[PDB]
Amino acid sequence: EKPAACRCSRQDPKNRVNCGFPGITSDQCFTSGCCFDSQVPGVPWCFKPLPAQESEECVMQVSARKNCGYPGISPEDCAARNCCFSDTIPEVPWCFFPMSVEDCHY
Repeated sequence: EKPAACRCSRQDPKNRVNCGFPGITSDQCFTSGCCFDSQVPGVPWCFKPLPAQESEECVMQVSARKNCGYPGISPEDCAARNCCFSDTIPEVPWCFFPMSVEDCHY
């Protein structure tokens, strides 16, 4: 397995949750469909990803979607000349800015 780097590196500042085991390495953590950072000492190094779209372009939790477009806009038209459009989760900004990074890692 292997999701992405933004799904690990750009995870969350303290999730108090893990998706691996104490003493892991990484690959084995990235092969279990889980992510691994460790960057944060003490907290859970091995955790889960942060998917939010069928395309590794959005990626973001209910809060990282800022709020590009409007909750009144629709699909197609959104991505038309707006930003990401993940309505998968109602009650949030579907039209949000793109990760616009790529400086993520494992």
